[PDB]
Amino acid sequence: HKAVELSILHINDHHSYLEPHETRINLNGQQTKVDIGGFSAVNAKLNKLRKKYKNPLVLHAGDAITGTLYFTLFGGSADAAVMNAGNFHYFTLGNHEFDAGNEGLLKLLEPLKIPVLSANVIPDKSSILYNKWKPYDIFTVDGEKIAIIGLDTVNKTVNSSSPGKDVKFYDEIATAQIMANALKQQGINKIILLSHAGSEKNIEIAQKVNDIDVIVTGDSHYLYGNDELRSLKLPVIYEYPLEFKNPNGEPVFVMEGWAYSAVVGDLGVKFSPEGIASITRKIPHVLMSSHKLQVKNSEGKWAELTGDERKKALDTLKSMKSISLDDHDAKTDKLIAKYKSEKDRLAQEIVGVITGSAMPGGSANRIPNKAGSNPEGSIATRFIAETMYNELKTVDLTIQNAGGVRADILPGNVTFNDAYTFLPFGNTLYTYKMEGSLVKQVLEDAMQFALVDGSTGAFPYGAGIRYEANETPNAEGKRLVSVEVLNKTQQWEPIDDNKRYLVGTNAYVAGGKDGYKTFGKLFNDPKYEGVDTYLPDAESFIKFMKKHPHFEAYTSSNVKFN
Amino acid sequence: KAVELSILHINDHHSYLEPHETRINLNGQQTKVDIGGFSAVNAKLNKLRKKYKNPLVLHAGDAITGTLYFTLFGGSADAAVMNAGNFHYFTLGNHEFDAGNEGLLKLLEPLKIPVLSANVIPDKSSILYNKWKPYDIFTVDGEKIAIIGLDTVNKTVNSSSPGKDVKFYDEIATAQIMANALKQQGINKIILLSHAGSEKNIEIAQKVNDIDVIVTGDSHYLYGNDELRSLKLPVIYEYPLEFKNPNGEPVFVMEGWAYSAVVGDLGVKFSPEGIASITRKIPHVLMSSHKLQVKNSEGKWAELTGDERKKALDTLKSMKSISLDDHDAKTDKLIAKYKSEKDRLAQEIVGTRFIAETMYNELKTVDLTIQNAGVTFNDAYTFLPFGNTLYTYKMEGSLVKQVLEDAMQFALVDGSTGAFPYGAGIRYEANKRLVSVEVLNWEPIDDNKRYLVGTNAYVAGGKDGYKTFGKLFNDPKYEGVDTYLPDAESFIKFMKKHPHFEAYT
Ligand SMILES: Nc1ncnc2c1ncn2[C@@H]1O[C@H](COP(=O)(O)CP(=O)(O)O)[C@@H](O)[C@H]1O
Ligand SMILES: Nc1ncnc2c1ncn2[C@@H]1O[C@H](COP(=O)(O)CP(=O)(O)O)[C@@H](O)[C@H]1O
Ligand SMILES: [Zn+2]
Ligand SMILES: [Zn+2]
Ligand SMILES: [Zn+2]
Ligand SMILES: [Zn+2]
Repeated sequence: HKAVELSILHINDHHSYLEPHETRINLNGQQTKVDIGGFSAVNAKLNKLRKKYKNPLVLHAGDAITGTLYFTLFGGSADAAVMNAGNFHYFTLGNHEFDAGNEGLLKLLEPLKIPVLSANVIPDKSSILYNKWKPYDIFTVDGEKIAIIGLDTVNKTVNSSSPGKDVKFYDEIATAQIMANALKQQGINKIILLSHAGSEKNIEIAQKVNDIDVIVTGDSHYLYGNDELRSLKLPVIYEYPLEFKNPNGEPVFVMEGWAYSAVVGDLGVKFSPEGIASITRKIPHVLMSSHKLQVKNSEGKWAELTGDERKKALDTLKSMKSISLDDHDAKTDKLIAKYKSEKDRLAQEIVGVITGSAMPGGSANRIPNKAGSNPEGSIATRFIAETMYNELKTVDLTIQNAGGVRADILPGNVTFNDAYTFLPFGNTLYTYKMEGSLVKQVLEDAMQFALVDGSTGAFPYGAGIRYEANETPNAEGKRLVSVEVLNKTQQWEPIDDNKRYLVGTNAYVAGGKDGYKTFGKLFNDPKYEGVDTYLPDAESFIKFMKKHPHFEAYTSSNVKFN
Repeated sequence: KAVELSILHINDHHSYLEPHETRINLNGQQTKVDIGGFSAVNAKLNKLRKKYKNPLVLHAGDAITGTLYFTLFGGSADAAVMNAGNFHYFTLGNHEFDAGNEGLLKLLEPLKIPVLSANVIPDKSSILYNKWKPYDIFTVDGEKIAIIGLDTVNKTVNSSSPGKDVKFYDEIATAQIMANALKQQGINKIILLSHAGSEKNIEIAQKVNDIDVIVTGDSHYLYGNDELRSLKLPVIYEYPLEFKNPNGEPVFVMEGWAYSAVVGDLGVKFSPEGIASITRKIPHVLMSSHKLQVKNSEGKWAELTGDERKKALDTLKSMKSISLDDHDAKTDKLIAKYKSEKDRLAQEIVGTRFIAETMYNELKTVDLTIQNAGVTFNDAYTFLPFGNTLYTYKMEGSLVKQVLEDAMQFALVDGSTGAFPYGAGIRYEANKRLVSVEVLNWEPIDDNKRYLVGTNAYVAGGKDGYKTFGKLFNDPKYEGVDTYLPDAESFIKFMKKHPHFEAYT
């Protein structure tokens, strides 16, 4: 065994953020709007750093895809192209990789030339994903063997993404230890884990599992930082590398690179002959533009700095080692110019007009009456539900999960791109015939998942149904105070547990995802006459808008949540 | 390349160096015969491996605990006879930990057989560190073949004594992850040597891919055939079982009974693509030709004579799955040495409610034990002639009272007074005959609380009128398990831990 030094460069969770995005910092004492990220800055910085450092190891810790129109419109081909241009050594699968099913994942993997690793996600032989990735790789540096293992988060993928049933998932901690243990007898004492299990689970692995030296993290989107970054009031969660001792007393380093192509992590690691890691360099590079520097003027208006105030702002950023200004890569610039111009072209198309008041939607408004939300919660989800109700003509009632609607819906023109921003998942519409008591329970299941067990995106809003609920469950464990269904006489009347209703919803929750346990029990059980309408979600919405000139926005969500 | 493998395996010999007696149905008559013993095991292994191409010789775990050969030699006798058999691989079972990490080391030090276990992983500062590997790879006619070791988890952690510095991982997850990782080393032929038990190994076969053969230990099941069924041996399954994994590939699962009684013998052909097919399947029951006892008309077990004996032997000699009078010189010599040593020091000094206390003393986890009415090492075996093992159920206090009611009923009304129950960690008065029942943490019993209850294997079955046990038996909700801890050893431990022990009043 010999000692070796590695230069780890990594990103994670870029989520199809190919362009820079806006963030706020505290610079020279003032809240300042700047632009950060974009894949051009990422590839440029990776290219420069890798050429400067010995033994570069370039990693992407997962969730390359989903989150912007660059995914929705181009099905992952845009992301594959920019990642190829980055010449990453390895990519691990995240949870959102499965958001569009095995088919969706395949469309990313076909054009991707980066080796893919995932040890706890294993496709059956009949899967279209069979032989598309390996559990680990071994590469050699200066004579010595180093192993790298891939790992994915399980529950969030299985419960809230859409992996095919022919893809099997295994416990994160056990997989990490079994993999690492097996690698030892191949003469290996230097082991990297490229893990989308999230910071919480990766920290648990560092504390409970032996033989793993560095855990490059994805899924939690945490900025790991330093005093420089803290001085700018960036959202620093942890120091960049956390250092733990495993049960054998060996150091384990854990780190993430924020998200949305904002950061390139830069960790220089020295391994002793016996495989004990130590840190030689540690820099989270925040990728920032120098072009946007806006501060509120004396009137309260965001205005670009000018004159010497601007010079001072720029000069301060230049003085920081963890800030990287105006990186850009020509090859990546061209790729992004191509897709961006096609995206802009598509947005030229107006599909309709909404009048009136803005309809709150997106993450912050998923649950009514919470901090960050508003008293009605996701009116935009109620609106989408009304849209499904109308185009499913014969239905008594529709339910849509708040996570299925990705933004506020504002008055004015609605573009083709807006439709695919609100509804990016490509679900078809689905219907069941089910009794009133079952409708009540599916609402309970969804709220339990949204409020306790899983994702806020589960929170349910409906059309032709309205309800009141409390955060705090009561005696018999229930949250529902009352539910009413619209008599299609046009009068609202209490739901009765024993009548059979035709219920419309999207195919995602229809399969039991997002904790819609009842729906999942009904699925593939003739007794409930489930039917895939094959009507695509966004296409159906565009049709709705074309058939409803000047649609008046809703001002309530059909949910009263205490 | 296609290759042919000849698997030869035993499991759960549990320190049975000597043959032991069993009862078979031979020519229509209940016949006592001697089976097993490690001389016969090694002899049959030596002969078979000489005969077959590409032999792989395997021990599926629980080498130790069960007889005085363990109590007195602490595993060195076992290592010696195993070394003499030249096994290719040994996997750890649950009883390997019955005397803690230090006790396992007494087995592992003299043992020369490579040890495998993928889901039992010691920390660096464990005295067990680097004493075994998770897997091995061997070459046959150019092809790589992998073998993975595996142990049962909950049973070992809960009922044995692995050190806190030994970490256990899920059986199914470990099997899939190990097999998945081996694929990219160019391996499509994988053997799983697993003490996870037939039930778990059968679940693995149907839920895990890339594993072709699962050589089993822990359940002590006889896998046999029609020959063996005609002898009324306790054949649970056909040798071997065959399943399809999720990829549709064949998986073969087999066990070799227990207590050195059987050498399993499976010829397996692997296609170039690593798909297994069976070319030979024979569970060899190791039997003596010397003991053939049948009850005479006066009710006494007596050796067969004349033509009756000749026909009994002719039937046995005609069975492919019966192997008569195998014995190996090297192993004989070793067993002779240990046996005279054993007879000598089984005379040395070690230290119904009382027997109940020995059982309670065995497992730290039991809340109470019950035992029906019916110092030196020999002083323990003399006392306890039925050869019961400790059996446990997880059951409601109300069911505990009912078994007590059942037991007394049967002793008081249905005649058999051997049924009258006494216990440790529980006490009662009975004038429902039960007036009060108490359990120690002495509190009144709680009908709603679930107690881990231990008893002898006989009564656990539903006998002596223990109806409630009978209904819990093999009824999966009550977590019934035969621990395979002998009643005689329980007594002996009771005297050891209480070397100087003042007597109950
Ligand atoms: N096919 C689909 N249809 C509807 N909603 C979906 C969906 N796939 C994922 N989601 C929603 O997306 C949520 C998960 O992502 P979150 O939006 O909470 C995290 P992130 O996308 O902002 O990184 C799920 O709980 C679910 O509500
Ligand atoms: N394997 C076993 N374990 C515990 N007790 C057993 C047993 N086999 C038989 N017995 C006990 O022996 C009783 C019957 O034996 P006998 O009654 O002929 C002798 P005894 O009771 O007069 O001494 C049974 O009812 C039962 O209590
Ligand atoms: Zn993410
Ligand atoms: Zn993620
Ligand atoms: Zn056993
Ligand atoms: Zn066992």
